[PDB]
Amino acid sequence: ELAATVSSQYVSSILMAAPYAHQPVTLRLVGGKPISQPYIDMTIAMMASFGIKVERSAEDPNTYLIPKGVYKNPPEYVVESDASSATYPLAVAAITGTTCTIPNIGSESLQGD
Repeated sequence: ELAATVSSQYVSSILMAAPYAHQPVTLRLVGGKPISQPYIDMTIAMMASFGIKVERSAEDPNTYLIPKGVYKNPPEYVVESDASSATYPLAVAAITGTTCTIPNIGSESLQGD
């Protein structure tokens, strides 16, 4: 268990190394909607891309049910461009009435920005 008001770096580092624990991990977050929720979602979806599906509990959304295994490495993994930095060239296209494409940020993007 952890505090809901935990730093995003701590909770996500545990998540990455949870599958390599001696037995299945159950990560609980005490409190409300945690401050690190977008980074939790990011880490889980990435873990999913590496062949390990973390599941939300029925009881509450702030307990995550983590498996025990080894990451299935994909042949190719594309890292998204910084979504904040991405706003500037998109804004240029918006303000000038021209077009601009960002070929790695899509609708399934992990970033809030």
